[PDB]
Amino acid sequence: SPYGPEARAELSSRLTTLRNTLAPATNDPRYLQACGGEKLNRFRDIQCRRQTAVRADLNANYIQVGNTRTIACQYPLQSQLESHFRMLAENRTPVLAVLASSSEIANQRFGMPDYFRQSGTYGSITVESKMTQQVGLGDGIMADMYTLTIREAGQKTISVPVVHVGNHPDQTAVSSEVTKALASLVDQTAETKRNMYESKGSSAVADDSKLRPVIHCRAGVGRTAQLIGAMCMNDSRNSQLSVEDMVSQMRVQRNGIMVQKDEQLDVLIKLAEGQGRPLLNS
Ligand code: VO4
Repeated sequence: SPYGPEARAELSSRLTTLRNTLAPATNDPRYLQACGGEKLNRFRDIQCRRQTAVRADLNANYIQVGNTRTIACQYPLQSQLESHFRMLAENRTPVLAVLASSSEIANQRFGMPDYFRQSGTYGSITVESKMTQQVGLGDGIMADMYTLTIREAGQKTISVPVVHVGNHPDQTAVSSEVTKALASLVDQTAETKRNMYESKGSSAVADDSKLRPVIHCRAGVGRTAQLIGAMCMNDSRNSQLSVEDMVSQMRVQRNGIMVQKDEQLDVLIKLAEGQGRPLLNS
């Protein structure tokens, strides 16, 4: 019963209502608006909740799902790279997980700069990329890892671990098993880096807005939300958090498209069922 078609239909019904309620109006006070004529939103109808926005010129949100704290964002536009790097550095980012594939990044029509696999200078910020490990996730899917060193006069230099799912499929979802492996890798990578900051006495450890994993695909609502949901199920502090709760939390804190596709919700439901976690709130 709890994972049957009726329960699943009720879950989808609740979530569809929420998506509709959260749809952005023109100049919606709930959503971040572009300053002037520079593009803010990569996709016109995928907007950034104002109250949880990380920076005034990025489409990026703080999200807390149960006890699990992250940042979800869109793939930065070329014009946003300096601001995006400053976000990454100021956050003392313990892991950046990029779920857009190499093939997507190479597709010039998508306007996704290869900002983490190449070195470059963006305004005042210079960035160096180095390749590190490669970790298989299952089904031939590979996580390629990097360290991104971000340098800027007047700022402390920050190095950010990157997990890039370079061969993420482009028109289907990855399985629950691959998602679980990816969530574990991302969480573990973050824990190692967070620990380094704690050992050094960084003030960021005490700041709820910092030390957050940063996750994006192209829009930051599909693959990204599937991963964030899996991460929250990987956190033993989140007992009794339902699938309804987690998807509602993501939507209210970013936008109504979080968990964009039914295929992605299917994975979250399967992960929840494996844990005996509820789908719905009573
Ligand atoms: O500027 V710190 O995040 O090393 O206290």
